[PDB]
Amino acid sequence: SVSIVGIASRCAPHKLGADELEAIARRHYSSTPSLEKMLEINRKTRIDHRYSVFSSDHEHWHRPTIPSFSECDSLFKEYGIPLASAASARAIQDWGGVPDEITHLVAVTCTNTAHPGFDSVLCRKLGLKCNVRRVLLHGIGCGGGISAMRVAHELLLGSTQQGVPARALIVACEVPTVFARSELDIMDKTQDVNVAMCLFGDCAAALVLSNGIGHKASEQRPIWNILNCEPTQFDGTEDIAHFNVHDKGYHAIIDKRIPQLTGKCVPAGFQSLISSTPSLALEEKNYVPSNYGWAVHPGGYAVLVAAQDALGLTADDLRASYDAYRDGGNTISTTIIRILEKLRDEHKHGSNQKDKLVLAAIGHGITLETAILTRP
Amino acid sequence: SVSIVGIASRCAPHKLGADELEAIARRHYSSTPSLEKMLEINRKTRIDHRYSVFSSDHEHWHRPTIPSFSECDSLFKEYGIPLASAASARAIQDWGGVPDEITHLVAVTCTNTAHPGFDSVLCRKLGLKCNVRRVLLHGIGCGGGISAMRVAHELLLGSTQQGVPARALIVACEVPTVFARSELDIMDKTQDVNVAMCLFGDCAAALVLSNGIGHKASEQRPIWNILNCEPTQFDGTEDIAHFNVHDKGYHAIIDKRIPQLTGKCVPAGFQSLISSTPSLALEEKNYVPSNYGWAVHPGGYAVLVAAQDALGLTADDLRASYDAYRDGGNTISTTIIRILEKLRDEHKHGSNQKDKLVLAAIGHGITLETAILTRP
Ligand SMILES: CC(C)(COP(=O)(O)OP(=O)(O)OC[C@H]1O[C@@H](n2cnc3c(N)ncnc32)[C@H](O)[C@@H]1OP(=O)(O)O)[C@@H](O)C(=O)NCCC(=O)NCCS
Ligand SMILES: CC(C)(COP(=O)(O)OP(=O)(O)OC[C@H]1O[C@@H](n2cnc3c(N)ncnc32)[C@H](O)[C@@H]1OP(=O)(O)O)[C@@H](O)C(=O)NCCC(=O)NCCS
Repeated sequence: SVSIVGIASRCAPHKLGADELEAIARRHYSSTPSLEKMLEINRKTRIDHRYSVFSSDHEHWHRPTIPSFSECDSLFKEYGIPLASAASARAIQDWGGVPDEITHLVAVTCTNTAHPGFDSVLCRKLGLKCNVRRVLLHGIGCGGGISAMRVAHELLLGSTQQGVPARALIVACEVPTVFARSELDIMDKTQDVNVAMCLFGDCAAALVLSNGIGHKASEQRPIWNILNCEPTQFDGTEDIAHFNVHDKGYHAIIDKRIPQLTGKCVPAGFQSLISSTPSLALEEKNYVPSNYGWAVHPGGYAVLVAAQDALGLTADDLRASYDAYRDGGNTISTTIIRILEKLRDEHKHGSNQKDKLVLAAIGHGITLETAILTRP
Repeated sequence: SVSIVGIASRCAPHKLGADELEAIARRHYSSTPSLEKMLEINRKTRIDHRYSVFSSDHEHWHRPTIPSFSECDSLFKEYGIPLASAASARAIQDWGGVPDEITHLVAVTCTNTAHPGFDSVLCRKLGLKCNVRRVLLHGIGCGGGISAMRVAHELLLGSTQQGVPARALIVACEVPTVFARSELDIMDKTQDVNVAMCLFGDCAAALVLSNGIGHKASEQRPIWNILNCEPTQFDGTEDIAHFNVHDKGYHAIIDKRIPQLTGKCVPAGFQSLISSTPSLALEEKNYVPSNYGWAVHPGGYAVLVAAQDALGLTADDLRASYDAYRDGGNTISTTIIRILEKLRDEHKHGSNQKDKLVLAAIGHGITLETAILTRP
């Protein structure tokens, strides 16, 4: 089996509560209908705390000009990469192995574009071996954590086929608040309310996966085994979510139809996942969502609610997903790892969890990424 | 074994010769020393033909303003994606299988950033199945073709581990001429000569790979088997090559030290590759470059020469690499596939080639990507 053997996450350090966002908005823009509507919505997201790499007194929030794309890149390098290094180091510490033994690095972000990519820098910071096998995923957004898991899972199975040890570091790093000034400016000029301003926060998170070959005493035993992962792209959904490039960074388009789409896509993806899993596809009970633990990427509050109802679950089933959302908001590709961390921590402290766990996240496409994890 | 079973490429249709580039440059810029130096270098690259998606009368070459990043994205969608669709379709045609049986898609570009990424569009254009397993690689540049091969190779071994059929479509798509207007403008303003203006052309290319499981009569037999792929990142080389984001796209920095670095990195990477290949690592003869066929990404004319001399090879050994460079220039992640295509075509027409073939490409990092292919 391929197993998860290390987990860690690191939210940015500075709170970006509703009062903080309002202060930023009103500092730079006079009252307009879109500004007032955004601020009203901002207080109703049911997010208690979001985090930014930028403190309230940082020039990012006070400067009169919108950051150039080059500045946005430099800010990601300055603030995002250290967050990623820390999360990665901590996941390697959780694993217990040595950086030298990492054979694969699978990285993901949708808040930076660079050549070389941030994964290259991370190899140096962490002291990974010169022949570590890197993949930097692009284009997927909120689907990215599970996507990285899917990719790493199969790469590790490939090493199992060769009979050699493999250990993958998965690293997700997102600094969406870098683009907050640009988004505010676009909202003011167009008067199109952009709820991205209300939902997103900064975070990095990491996993270590193992193919179980060449296990050493220093290594943590499997936390979960990864049984199967399956993506689905849905026709007729292209316009639903976009993160489009422009002169001052990326601009988010978040269609109001996402929660309703979620309610239809998630159960369809679940059925498809189970159907594609030979060890489970034949028994009828395996097609009942309540027979599994669940972790759902919280694209927004209404996304959790839509998934919850459509799958026949309770809010308590998704407690860890609501908790992650409430304390950190939507941190894009990192959120699913934050939720896994919460679930792991609860189990350590005595919680009763089911033996199978389903991960699900809606990403650009529209794509649904899923995975099934099992208790060892 | 994992095998290559389909190959195709498609350069853009419009020639961008020395006269054409000079016409474009002088149309928008009065003479300066850096302009004259660039144009002088341009006629010495030993590239006979480069191609652009933009014809001589296209507004891209006549507009008085520099394209915004949003326009650059739209242009890639308008011109790049069709190029990728055509190359992909042709590779699938070469393979002979059904688009529905493609299990994995591994895509790469360094001339577009989008959410969803261009791979998502390609799935729809080609009619790939809803659960096709996509990866869009980022951050690697000229290393990208071999990088995609490395990733696809391991993913397919992962399916072999599971005992199921796997067929990967690899697609590389590069439209660097989209950024030519921005690059010209930066060169005028800074007076920093940018040889990127002289080297790069537009192209898409594709491979189909198979893990050999569930082989159908309709499918082409292995062209090459992929034995092993090995990347190396070299410390102390970070600033040697960068493709950095800014308001109007990406800007290339091409250090004069690249050919010198190539001459050191390639033999080192070759030795590492063989050392890491169990079926070859023991015999002394296997560490001699002349005992293999070679395909080297032509970063520029001087890069080919540096690799040739350092490996003890002749220009004739690298004939297909020089040929690809001469007719198409540096097409970034697609060039290595163009060379494989040339080598396939020559062999089909009766040429004598060696049993083993090494692919090598210098990419951002600085990274060297390598692969060893064998005749079935
Ligand atoms: C934003 C959100 C937290 C608001 O929660 P709520 O107040 O319970 O939701 P409501 O249905 O009451 O919406 C309240 C207001 O928000 C607006 N709103 C909701 N989603 C919106 C979107 N995507 N864009 C613009 N406005 C939106 C509604 O139009 C409504 O405006 P009104 O008061 O003028 O009628 C909730 O709608 C949500 O979680 N949406 C999903 C966000 C999403 O798609 N996330 C994925 C990002 S990739
Ligand atoms: C550009 C190139 C084709 C020129 O070929 P050449 O004329 O045989 O090479 P030379 O050494 O005679 O160089 C001629 C001029 O080009 C200039 N030049 C070469 N490489 C350069 C670079 N990367 N940046 C700026 N100028 C460069 C030299 O300084 C020299 O200028 P000078 O005539 O004022 O002295 C060749 O240098 C080359 O292939 N370089 C490598 C390109 C590269 O790094 N590719 C990777 C892109 S990722």
